[PDB]
Amino acid sequence: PEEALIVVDMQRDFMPGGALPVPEGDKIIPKVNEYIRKFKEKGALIVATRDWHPENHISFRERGGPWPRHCVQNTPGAEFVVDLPEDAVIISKATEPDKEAYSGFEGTDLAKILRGNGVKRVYICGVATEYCVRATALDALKHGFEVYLLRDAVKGIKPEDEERALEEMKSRGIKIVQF
Repeated sequence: PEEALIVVDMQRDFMPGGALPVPEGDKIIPKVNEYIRKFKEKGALIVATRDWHPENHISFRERGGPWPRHCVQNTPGAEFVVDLPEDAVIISKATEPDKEAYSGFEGTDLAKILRGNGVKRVYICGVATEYCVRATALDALKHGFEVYLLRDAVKGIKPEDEERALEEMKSRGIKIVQF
């Protein structure tokens, strides 16, 4: 199809009550699900990215990284918290012990899959705005996709960082919309 929805890291550990929670991250889940449903009705490709970490990943504290253990392979924390269609494409990133990857494009087949399905425009939602959502949106832009940001279906960790990221994304070519 011509458009794709990309749902960034809507996982248990990034929601309130998780190991690396996004403040009020759960409040965007209804709208995120609503966009999925909407895009799914329009026959659009649905993509869901997930951190899929091995134990002792380089980003973890135990190897001196900034984050506590989170979103480990085959654990409750890595579970999706959104309702995805059967035909959703799942993208797992940062699966190797030393492979770092904020963007859903980093070390994945995301670009080739997108072009192989004839996608021309991508819509980004998810968490966190100033981290993986921005990185993924910026990488989508790199690869020549028309990129949109779903304003009411993204959430970040600190407002000022959030605002910063949204501004930066807009100045670079990323369209911010809602519907």
